Amino acid sequence: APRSVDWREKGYVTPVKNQGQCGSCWAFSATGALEGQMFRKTGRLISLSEQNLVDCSGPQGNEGCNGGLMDYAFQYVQDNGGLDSEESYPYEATEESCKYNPKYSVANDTGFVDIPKQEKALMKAVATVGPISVAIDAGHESFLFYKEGIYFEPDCSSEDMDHGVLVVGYGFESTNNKYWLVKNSWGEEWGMGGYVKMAKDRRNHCGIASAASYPTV
Ligand SMILES: *C(=[N-])c1nc(N2CCOCC2)nc(N(Cc2cnccn2)C2CCCC2)n1
Repeated sequence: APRSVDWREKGYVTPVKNQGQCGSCWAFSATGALEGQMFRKTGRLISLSEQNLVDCSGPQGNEGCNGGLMDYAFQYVQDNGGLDSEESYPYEATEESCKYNPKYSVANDTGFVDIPKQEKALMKAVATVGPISVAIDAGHESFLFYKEGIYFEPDCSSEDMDHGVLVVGYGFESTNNKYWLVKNSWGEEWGMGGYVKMAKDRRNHCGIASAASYPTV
């Protein structure tokens, strides 16, 4: 694994999105991972529809704005045989009837990989695959009102995750304090342009390696 990685610079990552007042972070984490994998497959970066996932992936166990999981989203795309573009199926921030139309499918997957629950394994995955879906303990106001710098919350749990986000890289700063570069779905005004630097190799801080996965294509 290289000492740092940033898949934004290689064209794998769409702009930061905003889930609004809906428990759909899992859909944004899953679309971000599949956007990366489709880009590596095809060389085309196409924003994918979280609304398609929120409306349609109930059979796989998702609950719309009442939560869900990225692996359930990857399973839906496999079962469905496709996923629409964000342009064809824009985000509404409420669960509505399923409107998937295969004519506008721009992505597919063949299942998913669950990464071993270790930050070394996560680093190898990020370096060899692309952006990776992860779950973190985001349930402290220090995270809600994060602005900049390496996020380190002594009270964070490595087992009690409550938010899904996307690891787009890792690196270190000199101020060797290491971090994961994490894309959130709270809009560009949160954090650093919508990103957070999460402490890396600090005893699986906030559980970032505990439920990491990505779709196969
Ligand atoms: C992301 N917006 C989000 N939202 C929720 N909820 C809780 C259910 O009501 C809606 C808001 N949950 C999650 N979860 C799933 C979760 C949360 N806490 C306990 C167990 N699962 C995250 C999705 C990836 C793993 C955690 N996210």
